[PDB]
Amino acid sequence: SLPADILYEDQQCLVFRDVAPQAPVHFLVIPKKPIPRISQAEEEDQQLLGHLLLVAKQTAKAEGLGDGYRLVINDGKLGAQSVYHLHIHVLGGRQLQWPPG
Amino acid sequence: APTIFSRILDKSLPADILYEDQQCLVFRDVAPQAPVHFLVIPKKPIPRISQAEEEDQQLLGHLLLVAKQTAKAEGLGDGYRLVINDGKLGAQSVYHLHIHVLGGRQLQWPPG
Ligand SMILES: Nc1ncnc2c1ncn2[C@@H]1O[C@H](CO)[C@@H](O)[C@H]1O
Ligand SMILES: [Cl-]
Repeated sequence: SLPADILYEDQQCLVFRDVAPQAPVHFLVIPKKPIPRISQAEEEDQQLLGHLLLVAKQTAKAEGLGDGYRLVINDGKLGAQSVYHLHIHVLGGRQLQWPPG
Repeated sequence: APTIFSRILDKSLPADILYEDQQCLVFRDVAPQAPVHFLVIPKKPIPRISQAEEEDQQLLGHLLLVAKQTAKAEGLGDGYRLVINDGKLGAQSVYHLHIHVLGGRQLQWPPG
């Protein structure tokens, strides 16, 4: 993993490639505020959460995902959350299946 | 009207509604992929997340907070998954923005 694997950074968030990718494009959007899980976000996080989704879709465009993609947020053990910090997964570059896990 | 979600919003198609306010509507998915499977949609007919814009920032955050609030109400304390599909490769199918909330079983990886 190299510095260029950070695709985007601002005062609110970091975007970086997943080193265990599940699709030809697979990156991760995280807040800099250490919200551990989406179930523990609060009303004060409204604007931040909206920003994370906008950054996810902006980065998807930058990564050439013009034919579609999937955003995923995992909560807790049943969601298969792998790190207790909020992550938005963005997957693209192949046909995504249904159900989504 | 662009999609069947327009009928859910105007109540001409009866749906199992879990939450409603002036910005969004939450209802059960009629082809559920998990023991709990519901959709959070804006009343503003944004067709796809790739077509959301900066003016939608507040709305988008609100949709996520409503998703997690409703997940709690539905008893998803041991975990759940939120999914937003964009376009054909995302398997979106209905072109009105919606967040899937799935819980009540172990979710697998990869997520499709
Ligand atoms: N009339 C409906 N009521 C609730 N969910 C629906 C309806 N039509 C489609 N969906 C769901 O919306 C998603 C996009 O097609 C799928 O999960 C699908 O089952
Ligand atoms: Cl995760």
